[PDB]
Amino acid sequence: EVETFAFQAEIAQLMSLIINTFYSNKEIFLRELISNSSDALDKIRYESLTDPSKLDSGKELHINLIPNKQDRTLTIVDTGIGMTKADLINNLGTIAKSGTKAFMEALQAGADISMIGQFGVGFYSAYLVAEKVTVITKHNDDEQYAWESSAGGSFTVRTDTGEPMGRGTKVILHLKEDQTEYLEERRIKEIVKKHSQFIGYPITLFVEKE
Ligand SMILES: Cc1ccc(S(=O)(=O)c2cc(C)nc(N)n2)cc1
Repeated sequence: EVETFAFQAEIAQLMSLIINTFYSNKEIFLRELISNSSDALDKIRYESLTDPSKLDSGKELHINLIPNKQDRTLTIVDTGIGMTKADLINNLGTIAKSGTKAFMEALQAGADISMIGQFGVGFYSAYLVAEKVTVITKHNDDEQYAWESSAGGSFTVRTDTGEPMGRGTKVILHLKEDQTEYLEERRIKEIVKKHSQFIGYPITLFVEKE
């Protein structure tokens, strides 16, 4: 039961720019995803103040970074608010439209790709290092879904029958062949310390079994 959707033309152009532009400072993708995780965790924490049952799906508010050399994936997991099917398919891409236009304008005026987060479209920076991105998400008001895209103007959404998450979002980065440094413990620690040292949630960098 896999549905295929076209990105809005502005998002497809943003993704092509990220993939095509020569830009060496790719490490910023991690700061952007951790920032998105922190925002989602802030959202559930805020909502839980007026409705404590919103934490019945899990009280722990944290971020896990999980590298896997065998699958060549780097996963960023949070126990934030999560996304409904409507968030995944339409609402978040609608918001992203204006941010995309402002960003592309800022770039033509002298800005650089690392400033993507100032335009609210930081998730797409995942395409600096990933040939494919899989997003597993679970919001309190909906079922678990798997979103996926290798760019090229489309994405898919399916209900996810994999390991249940409770609540939150898991961004799985299927890394490009030449971007395996992002699976290295020393490299991830360096990036987190440089760009994400003040995030208000524990960040656990998992290590590899082999
Ligand atoms: C496919 C997709 C849509 C939106 C996002 S996001 O950056 O807006 C976001 C939203 C939430 C609730 N959590 C996280 N981590 N990230 C990420 C990936």
